[PDB]
Amino acid sequence: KKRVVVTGLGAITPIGNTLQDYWQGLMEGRNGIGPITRFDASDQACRFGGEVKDFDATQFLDRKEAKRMDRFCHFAVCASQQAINDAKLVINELNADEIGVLIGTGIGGLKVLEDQQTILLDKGPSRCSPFMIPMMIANMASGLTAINLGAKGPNNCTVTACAAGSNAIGDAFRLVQNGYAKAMICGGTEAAITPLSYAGFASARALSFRNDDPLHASRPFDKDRDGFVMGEGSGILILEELESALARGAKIYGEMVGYAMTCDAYHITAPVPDGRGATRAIAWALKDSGLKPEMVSYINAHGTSTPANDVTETRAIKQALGNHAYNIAVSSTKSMTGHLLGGSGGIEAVATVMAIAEDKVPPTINLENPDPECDLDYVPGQSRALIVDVALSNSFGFGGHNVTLAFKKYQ
Amino acid sequence: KKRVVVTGLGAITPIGNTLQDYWQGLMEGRNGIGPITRFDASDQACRFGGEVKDFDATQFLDRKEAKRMDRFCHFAVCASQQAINDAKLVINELNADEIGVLIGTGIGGLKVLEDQQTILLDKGPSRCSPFMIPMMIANMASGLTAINLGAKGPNNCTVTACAAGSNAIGDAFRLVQNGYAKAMICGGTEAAITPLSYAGFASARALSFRNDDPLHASRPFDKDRDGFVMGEGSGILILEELESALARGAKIYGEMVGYAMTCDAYHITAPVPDGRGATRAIAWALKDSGLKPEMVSYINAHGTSTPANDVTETRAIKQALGNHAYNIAVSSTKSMTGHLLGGSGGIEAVATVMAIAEDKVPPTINLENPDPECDLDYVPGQSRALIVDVALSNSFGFGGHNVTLAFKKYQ
Repeated sequence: KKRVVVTGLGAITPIGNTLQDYWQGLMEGRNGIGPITRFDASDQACRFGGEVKDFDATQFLDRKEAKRMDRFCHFAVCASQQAINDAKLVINELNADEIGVLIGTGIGGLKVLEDQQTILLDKGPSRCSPFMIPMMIANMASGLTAINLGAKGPNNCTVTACAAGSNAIGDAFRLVQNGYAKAMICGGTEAAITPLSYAGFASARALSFRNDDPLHASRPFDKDRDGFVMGEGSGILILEELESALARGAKIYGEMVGYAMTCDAYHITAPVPDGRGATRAIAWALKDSGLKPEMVSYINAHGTSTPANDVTETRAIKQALGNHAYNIAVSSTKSMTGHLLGGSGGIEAVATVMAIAEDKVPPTINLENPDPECDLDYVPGQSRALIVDVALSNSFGFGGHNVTLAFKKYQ
Repeated sequence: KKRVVVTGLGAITPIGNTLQDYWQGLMEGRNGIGPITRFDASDQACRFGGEVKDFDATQFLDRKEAKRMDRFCHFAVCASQQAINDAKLVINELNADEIGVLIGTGIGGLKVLEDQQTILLDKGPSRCSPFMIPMMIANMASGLTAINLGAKGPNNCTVTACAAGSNAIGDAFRLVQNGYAKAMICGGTEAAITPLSYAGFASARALSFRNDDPLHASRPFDKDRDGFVMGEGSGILILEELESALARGAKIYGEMVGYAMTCDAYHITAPVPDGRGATRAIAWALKDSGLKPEMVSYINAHGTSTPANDVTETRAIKQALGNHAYNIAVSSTKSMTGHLLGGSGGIEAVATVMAIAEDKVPPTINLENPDPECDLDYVPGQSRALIVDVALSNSFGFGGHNVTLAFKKYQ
């Protein structure tokens, strides 16, 4: 198996529109949650979320191209450009065939779907946009990114809800490990802060309804948590075969070493009580990496701030790491960014890789009183200096997908 | 690398609701195209398609469960049950963790999206169904199938438009090859015959507009083709590690041996003129299989019946196989079933595997006068007896995804 290193990172999030701003935000416990402005949410059960602010796609994309793509693609393409520039990776006719793209999303172009359905009902099917399909479908993020960057290698798209970005990075990792690509632009993206998305997640009673105090709604592991807080954005990584990376003197953040996927085959949205699947995902990600649980330094938890997830995940971490679970640092950055759904795995992988390189872990803000069963060190309040030798990123998404990614310092 | 054999097949299509009926239909050149009945298409530019007929999900699924899932999931779960029964694969607590699910789709639960958006606009967001999200998202096919069958292994979902089902099978193939699963229930599904889907594809001028003669609208490689004809359904394969399959005396249709993915990085919906990406996908699928082009016996073409695809694909086959391209059989089963989008790769993989085991290839019906550039043997009119030692299945989907799967007789 080829070794795979992370050579570039890009991010557009509710707390920063660049890698630097995003990381600084995480280090300062920046809060990206606030009242919804992208649409009139006055008639919604949840009226706040984590929106990307001060972002203009036309600053980075050709005007006509930007006009012909949805926001979820704006994020993916722009975050990918960031990653490529960060990596200083030059893509030309000579290496284009060995560089692919794998960007996942959970819902894709919902905005287009809503706008077009509204048109269909009001003006008739003949008035619908001829660009509806190529702007709406989930794989457009990967497709448009490849066209923008000139990547002609494997181009795929994983749609596994909250785990979309993690599965994308994991699958890209395999492509490089198995020699099907020398480099992969991968991660996740989501721009689902829309009336229908909010209506659906609110109806399912999945979203926090703390409209009176949006700044403290997202509180992973806290006893008073009442649902996740949606966010939007994209996180992208450049995974590269070690020899190729070294040959060009690539910047190296760390090495990706493990990936595991399991399924509870229990319930479509509710996690299994004993957290068996999540436990196995963590245990197998470690086995895939040839690492013992005691080697883990930090875990960027899924920690969505829902009653069921946070305690089940804590149980899984404790079952997978044993007593060592109490000797590591765990934190949910969703406390600051909100749950980016398909994009969560992307920006969280970015945060995890940065932690490995910076020896600093982001906090779980808003955590005041954790449930008795959420008794680990969740790095509450402020970021903390810590030697991060091995770090995991968890994604336990709706649909029953349990995914864990493992990274470690490059040596 | 572990060897992977196909031990089970399932299919729900416009020409048959079971593996047996689907194959018999293909062998008889059965036409599954007709006027739309699932909705009033009187105001649509295209008013026909390939619908699944006489299918009642409640005949195979628990009533409450069936009610809580969209048609694209009905197809996936039921076709998967078919495949498992065909394979005689018993899934229990002892092997559940080594059996996963990977079912792709191109659009997922569009029907739910349309019904709910209509409700939102007419009654307000508070009236939207609490089950909107878990019935609409693409990964629900894989998730619900895992729950129904008890599969606790890797559960993923590839959404790459026309290539969704092929990428799903290809990715599942890698999981078994690399030891991450002993068996995988994989394929594709689609149930996008809806007002909005038709409005979008018609607006893009992608669909055939031969409303006066629907039975002969889908005519791959024919000089008078004018767009694809949408179909719905699902095709599922059971991929299994060879030793495990032999140990239980599994039925073996053939061996999966190759998978390749490339990207034109050219246009989001239009194929590159020289068909370079498609050529490389075919060439690399063969290299992945350790097979020379001269070994190919049959190719189940993507052949969507669009002006651009059919000629570009023919060019790609000729560029990849050389003179041998004129000595093989090529056929597009979409001529009979229509283009199932995300489900196309699934039912076409089913047809390809059956061809290997039956030594018979399905025809490209409706083909009367092929363009001068579409000069291969497309098995027009009727099925034909032919020794099928090696067979490929092509999927060149919107988004720039070029995928080729390779199968061969098990020896």
